[PDB]
Amino acid sequence: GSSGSSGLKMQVLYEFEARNPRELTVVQGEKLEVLDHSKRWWLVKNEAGRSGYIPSNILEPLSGPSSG
Repeated sequence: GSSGSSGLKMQVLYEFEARNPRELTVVQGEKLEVLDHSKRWWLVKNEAGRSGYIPSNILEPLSGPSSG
């Protein structure tokens, strides 16, 4: 893991709580990186290095000054 390939990044619109070893707890207003956005549930990771499943419903397209 190092500054390289630029995949996809998303933020948390609503805080969610995990209830399994596969899911990860996330808060609102947080910046996370997407890994697997294929299945109904998307997989993200945190700074700590932990990756868990989360509902894409709480994921928004981190807007930016990028032209368009």
